[PDB]
Amino acid sequence: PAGVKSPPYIFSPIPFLGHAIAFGKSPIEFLENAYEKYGPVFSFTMVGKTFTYLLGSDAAALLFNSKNEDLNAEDVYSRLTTPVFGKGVAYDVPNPVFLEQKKMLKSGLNIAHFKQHVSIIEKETKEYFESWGESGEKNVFEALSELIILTASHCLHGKEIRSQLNEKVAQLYADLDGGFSHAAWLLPGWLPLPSFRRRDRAHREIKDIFYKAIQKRRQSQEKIDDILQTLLDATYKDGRPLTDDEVAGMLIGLLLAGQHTSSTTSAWMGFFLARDKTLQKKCYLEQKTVCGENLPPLTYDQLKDLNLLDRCIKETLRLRPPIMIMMRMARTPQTVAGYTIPPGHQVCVSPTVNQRLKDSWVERLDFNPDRYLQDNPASGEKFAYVPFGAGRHRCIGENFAYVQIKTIWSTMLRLYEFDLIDGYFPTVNYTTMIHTPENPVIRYKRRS
Amino acid sequence: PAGVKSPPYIFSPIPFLGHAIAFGKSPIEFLENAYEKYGPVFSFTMVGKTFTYLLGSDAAALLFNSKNEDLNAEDVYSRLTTPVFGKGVAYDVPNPVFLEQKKMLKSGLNIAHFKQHVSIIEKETKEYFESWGESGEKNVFEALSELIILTASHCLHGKEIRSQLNEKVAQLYADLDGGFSHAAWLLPGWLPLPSFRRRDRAHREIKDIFYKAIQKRRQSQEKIDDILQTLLDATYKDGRPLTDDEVAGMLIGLLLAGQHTSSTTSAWMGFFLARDKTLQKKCYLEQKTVCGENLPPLTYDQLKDLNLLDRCIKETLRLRPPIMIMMRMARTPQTVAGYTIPPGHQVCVSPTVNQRLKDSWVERLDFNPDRYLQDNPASGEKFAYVPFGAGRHRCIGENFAYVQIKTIWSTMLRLYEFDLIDGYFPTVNYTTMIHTPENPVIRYKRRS
Ligand SMILES: OC[C@H]1O[C@@H]2O[C@H]3[C@H](O)[C@@H](O)[C@@H](O[C@H]4[C@H](O)[C@@H](O)[C@@H](O[C@H]5[C@H](O)[C@@H](O)[C@@H](O[C@H]6[C@H](O)[C@@H](O)[C@@H](O[C@H]7[C@H](O)[C@@H](O)[C@@H](O[C@H]8[C@H](O)[C@@H](O)[C@@H](O[C@H]1[C@H](O)[C@H]2O)O[C@@H]8CO)O[C@@H]7CO)O[C@@H]6CO)O[C@@H]5CO)O[C@@H]4CO)O[C@@H]3CO
Ligand code: HEM
Ligand code: HEM
Repeated sequence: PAGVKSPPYIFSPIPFLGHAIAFGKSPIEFLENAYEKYGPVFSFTMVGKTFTYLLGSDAAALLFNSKNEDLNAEDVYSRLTTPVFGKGVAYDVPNPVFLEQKKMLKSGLNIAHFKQHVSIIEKETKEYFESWGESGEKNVFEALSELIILTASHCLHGKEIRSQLNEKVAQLYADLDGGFSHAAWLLPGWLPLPSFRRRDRAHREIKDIFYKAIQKRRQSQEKIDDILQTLLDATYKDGRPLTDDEVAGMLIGLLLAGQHTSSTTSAWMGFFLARDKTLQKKCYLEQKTVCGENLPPLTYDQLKDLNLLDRCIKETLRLRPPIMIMMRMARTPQTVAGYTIPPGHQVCVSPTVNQRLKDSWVERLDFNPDRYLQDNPASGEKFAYVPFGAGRHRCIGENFAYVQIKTIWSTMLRLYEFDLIDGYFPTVNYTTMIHTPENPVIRYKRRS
Repeated sequence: PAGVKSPPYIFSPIPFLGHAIAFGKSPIEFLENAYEKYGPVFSFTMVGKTFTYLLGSDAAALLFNSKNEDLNAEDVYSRLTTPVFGKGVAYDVPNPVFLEQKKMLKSGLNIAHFKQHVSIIEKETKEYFESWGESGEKNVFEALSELIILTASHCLHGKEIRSQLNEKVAQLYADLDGGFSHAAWLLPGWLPLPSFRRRDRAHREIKDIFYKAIQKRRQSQEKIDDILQTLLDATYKDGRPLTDDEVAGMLIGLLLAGQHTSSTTSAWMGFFLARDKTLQKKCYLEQKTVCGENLPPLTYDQLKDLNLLDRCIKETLRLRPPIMIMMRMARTPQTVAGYTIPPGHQVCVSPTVNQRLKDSWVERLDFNPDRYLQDNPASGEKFAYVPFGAGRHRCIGENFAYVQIKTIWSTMLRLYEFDLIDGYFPTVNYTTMIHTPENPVIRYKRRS
């Protein structure tokens, strides 16, 4: 015991902003260079706050094993940066409660339901891309996100709600999250802020569609077995059932939480595959090898066996995780790689950086889905590959994501063959709140 | 292994000087406050250089056990700050050689010679203070240093040289060291500096008195057994004898090295004793108890048994060591209390601070020579009480010092009884190069 034995602090010559600019410009590069000079654990200032980063699996442990009362999640957010769910749900309530609601939702996303989803997803994907004609050059990112709002609406909300979803309602979801929770690092909690009228309005409006549908279901009670159901049935350790709000709130939250994350990932995979033409063909041939030369309507059980397409996703998520930082506020001193983190610091982990770390991953920057066949830190280490989180803090909708993407990409990979427009592989765009692919226009043509 | 894992660095708002002012104003206080905030090992800037301090016995170890090629002694000095010896001796030569010359000198300061000294010292002390009359108020510091130049000249140089020492020659010794080596911390090596004409002159002049006397001895070779002799006889692991210069150089060096150190200490003890009147009387009664009621001419063997007077010195040296910093330059990385000291840093230890450390010494700031009877860090720990240095780096003339002081103080304690002028206990004066007692005028009267 001595006093100051905290992690090395990187100084900035810019009094308040600190490193906010360098980080804002290119965070992964920033964080890598920092690792090289200061090791696995270090502090620095951005926009008045002190951040302490945990790099590599060993140190990343502290966050992944933490309890929300030592390393706090709600503390990280502003009225603006709070992830959108609803009143009385998620960040609007105490953690223990939020945890319970995630439980309820998790039990909703099960093998039973997934089986129903696969065919819905495939039908939607099939119908959507019909409008793409025989060939052309179009924005896959924009397509994929326009689609995923349909597919995920259907699977997670049920056909009553999905039927009500015209492009006027789709437009309202766009209003809902401008992606702000990804920007929490930049905007500190203390800033004065006006009401976000556009958001609060669309929420009110969308929430109202849910009331109308929670109505219809609670009346005629037939054989409908969807996520919506699971929820209505569910109750707390209370015994108390979910109010109508809670139901809509956590369902809206759920769709959003998965919306951008998925389209990012989907588009990126699309380009990786379009760049390595061999690999693309290969998991197209695996479509026949596994599913059968005639290409039947898709099933959940085939998905379990599309092992290349599975590694292509896994590998996409390694090089392009849609959630770049996981972030918690120190409320009680913590010990990591020798150091003590004083309460006050925002403790952070970067999926992107851990998954790319120069002394763990061979060929760090390479899109090689075969790497998971040899040895790798994915299995080798506890927390080197953590795109969905890890320990106590893992994404509830991990599995649905794999269902949704795999289906969509299969279906897509069937209808079309893809490649880059002029050898142009899309560059990362840090300028959107959630990192998007720069100019994601893709060339496609009918497959044979 | 990570890169930056050096001791905590204390920042200063003054670009070059850094802490030179705060330290210059009151170094012990500075260093204590630093220990409280940063622990036993910490860095800071003074006058362009980086100093790393080792506080407490555990860390102080690194310096005391070091080798001059890892932690360098010559690197610490300027042409100005170099301790004065002579050409071809001490800092003017490589360390191994200097070490050999210290050896030669150490074997000179032995039990045989000490026995001769005691009576010389006592005679000198007796003769000197005769001019003080029956009572008055006079400067003991000025007296003690005027005297010690006589006593130590006699003992260390021999009566040939001591006879030549009139106040014109005494004045030349004053010219020799203005005490500058104590200021090394303040004046860095890189400064442009003119020749120190006054010094170089007095050295030349004093050195010349030595030639005349090395002459006389090397001629008629009779029964004279003094330190001077030991030297002339001595030779290196070479077999090579000491040149005439080397002899004068190391003898001059020797006298100076002990000159100020001793008078500081003597004066301080004088005031400690003058403030605690009980204690003074007590070791005056111990003068009879041990030496005999009639008070014979003093002998070496009685000195060995004046155990209170011995602890009063020991205790004086604890609270007022004349050498405040021991200082070495890192030439190869070193490890202390977890940390790595990069080559470049001036690694430092403070006798004063170690000997006062708040969590080792009970009653830290108290003049209580009895503390060495109970438990204490003096014996308790390896390097808590290190006024003469320790490990490989210990003062060769430690013993002679105890002889000289003990004798002088005995003799003094006999002739007179002392006390403070108006309850005024002299305050430390950091403004002289070597820390002196502020306004060291003392009241004395004949003893009975
Ligand atoms: O003890 C303090 C400090 O010690 C640790 O820092 C270590 C670090 O790991 C190493 O890198 C190295 O430090 C060197 C550093 O790397 C070099 O860059 C350089 O540092 C210079 C800066 O680059 C430069 O910007 C400038 O600093 C100015 C600041 O920009 C400016 O903000 C202000 O300083 C005040 C600060 O505003 C404020 O933060 C406050 O600082 C305290 C911190 O809150 C706190 O983190 C801690 O700092 C530790 C740190 O945790 C360790 O990692 O205590 C701080 C007080 O010490 O107060 C400041 C008031 O001055 O203005 C300054 C200019 O004065 O200059 C510096 C250097 O001149 O050089 C560094 C060494 O030369 O080693 C250390 C080992 O301790
Ligand atoms: C595209 C791949 C996805 C990735 C990489 C991803 C990543 C993450 C991460 C890192 C977390 C935070 C874990 C924590 O700190 O507790 C998280 C939380 C969450 N995920 Fe995902 N996710 C993805 C898709 C989805 C999908 C499809 C859904 C919906 C079915 C979903 C629903 C949620 C919800 C409700 C949370 C909690 C939200 C919060 O606490 O703010 N995710 N996700
Ligand atoms: C009054 C009490 C004294 C104290 C507290 C004291 C303290 C010290 C210290 C701390 C050192 C440095 C040790 C090292 O780093 O190697 C030293 C060196 C030395 N001492 Fe003393 N000393 C005292 C008296 C004397 C006396 C009386 C003599 C002469 C007989 C003497 C001769 C020397 C010499 C020649 C050196 C080496 C000088 C150098 O390396 O610069 N000292 N002393």
